[PDB]
Amino acid sequence: PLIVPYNLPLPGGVVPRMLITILGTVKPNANRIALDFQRGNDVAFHFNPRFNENNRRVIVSNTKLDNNWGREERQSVFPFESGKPFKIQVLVEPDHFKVAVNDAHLLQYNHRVKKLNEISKLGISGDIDLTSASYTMI
Ligand SMILES: OC[C@H]1O[C@@H](O[C@H]2[C@H](O)[C@@H](O)[C@H](O)O[C@@H]2CO)[C@H](O)[C@@H](O)[C@H]1O
Ligand SMILES: [Cl-]
Ligand SMILES: [Cl-]
Ligand SMILES: [Cl-]
Repeated sequence: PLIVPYNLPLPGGVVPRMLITILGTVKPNANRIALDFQRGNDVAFHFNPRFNENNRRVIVSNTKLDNNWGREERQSVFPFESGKPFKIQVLVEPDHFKVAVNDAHLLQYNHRVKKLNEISKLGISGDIDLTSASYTMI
């Protein structure tokens, strides 16, 4: 598999109709996964499945500006399974990131970082075997 943490450059930043596809397998006894869409040191979109927060499974989404985390957005619909293969699809739309897991819509995350062309890398980390990380224009 690919080395984790993995940096996927996004040349010239994100743009509407850009589709990012991550394929991997969750480790057995996973604690977390993280996708970090970055604008320099800022994190425009942090997508963070948590397998055991107070014995609950939750996805936390947030933005980091000037080294400070913002207001969390929490999704209790939790499509990831310890030990099992997954597909994350992130479609950039004009006003949000649109996330599907295993071909099922999961959540939208409204753009807080407005300079889309400056969000020029994606960090992939946490308790996975990473199979592939790629992008295409639809
Ligand atoms: O918000 C994303 C960010 O969360 C940090 O953890 C938070 C935690 O979610 C919150 O419940 C607590 O009150 O504050 C913690 C510290 O900000 C994680 O440390 C970080 O990695 C992100 O995932
Ligand atoms: Cl914020
Ligand atoms: Cl901005
Ligand atoms: Cl690619």
